[PDB]
Amino acid sequence: NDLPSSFTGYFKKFNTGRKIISQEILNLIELRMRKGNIQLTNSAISDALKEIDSSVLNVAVTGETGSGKSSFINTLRGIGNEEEGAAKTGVVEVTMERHPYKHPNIPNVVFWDLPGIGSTNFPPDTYLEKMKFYEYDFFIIISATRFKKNDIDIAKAISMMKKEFYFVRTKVDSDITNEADKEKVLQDIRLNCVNTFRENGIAEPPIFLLSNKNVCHYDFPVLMDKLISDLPIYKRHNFMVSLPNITDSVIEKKRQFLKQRIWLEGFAADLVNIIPSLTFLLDSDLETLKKSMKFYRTVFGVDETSLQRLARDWEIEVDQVEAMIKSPAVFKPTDEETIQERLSRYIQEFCLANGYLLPKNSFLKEIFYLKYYFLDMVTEDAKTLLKEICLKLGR
Ligand SMILES: Nc1nc2c(ncn2[C@@H]2O[C@H](COP(=O)(O)OP(=O)(O)NP(=O)(O)O)[C@@H](O)[C@H]2O)c(=O)[nH]1
Repeated sequence: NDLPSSFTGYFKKFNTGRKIISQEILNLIELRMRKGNIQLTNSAISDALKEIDSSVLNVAVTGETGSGKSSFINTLRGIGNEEEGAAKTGVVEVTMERHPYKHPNIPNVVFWDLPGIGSTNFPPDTYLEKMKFYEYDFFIIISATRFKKNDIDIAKAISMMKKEFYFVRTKVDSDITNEADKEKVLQDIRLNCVNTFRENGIAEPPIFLLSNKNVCHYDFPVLMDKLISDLPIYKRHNFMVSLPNITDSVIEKKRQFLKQRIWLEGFAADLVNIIPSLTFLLDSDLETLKKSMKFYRTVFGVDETSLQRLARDWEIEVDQVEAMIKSPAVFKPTDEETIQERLSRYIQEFCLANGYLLPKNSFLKEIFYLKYYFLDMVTEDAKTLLKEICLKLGR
């Protein structure tokens, strides 16, 4: 009801698995706001943001040759096996070495292509030392069949390291085009695998069936969703904005994480008692806003580049695509209206639709209502295009 509750209350609308900050740290903050420690209150918030931003993710991807490591690594990086920078390493092995692949627009996220353990005379242990297992947040164990012994021995060596690991069963689509002229045809895969684990002295483990081709029609949505949950809270935000924008819910989950960061930021910069109006912009604020808009656009796959490589796929004109959404106009110069008049209208619209988000007479600075507005605009666009991207399919 008062400010301290308003601050932590904002996070109530996000279930445990989608919080960008821990409930313990949140209470420690509300606590300081109540004890009257402006030092530690702005300090706490500030460190939580620094730790959230500076988080570096390192995903190890392992498995036999042709299991699907390259395509998985590319699918998460949101790029085609052909596109520039794609992890087009079928049977590299011109070096039985570990290969790193950064995320195109979201650095801090790095996938590692690990040479199958069966391509080296290294025992389950020696292998992970050379591969530097200690450098990874989690492991993606990929298998085409129903997993081999090697896969289990790796997991065992990994769990003995307190590290996370996930069993991903790829090529399911390539196993459906052999039973058509889905149903329990999946149970099969789900069974062979479960029988392999029950064959290597381990309880039944979670398994994620999926096709790199049909990027979002199986356990893929559940996996990505699970990776985020299992990640230490502070590591969530950076890996979440990097995931592929496959479903509305994925887009939405991204907005929810980003809404939370805008909130933490607004409070860090200090609340004000003057109603937002943007009567005077300021060049430093305009530059910040321009970067925020650019970032969000990248994250939701609606930036300039992404729109270009979307027109050639529809044989339409870039400008034609841009007209389909609203995010690209915001900073598009016009003789008819100033960027100030426009931004001013944005704030007014926003606050009339959402209120000020805080108790009476307390408001975030103008720049943050704007950042929320841009966030809504950009997520809607993503859902717009994505939607149109689904009509023109192959079925
Ligand atoms: N249908 C289908 N094909 C797939 C899938 N994944 C990989 N493929 C195909 O299988 C081949 C081998 O997969 P690839 O990505 O090279 O796996 P890899 O694990 O990296 N091989 P290596 O272990 O030797 O490095 C490629 O022809 C690719 O087109 C999939 O999920 N569905």
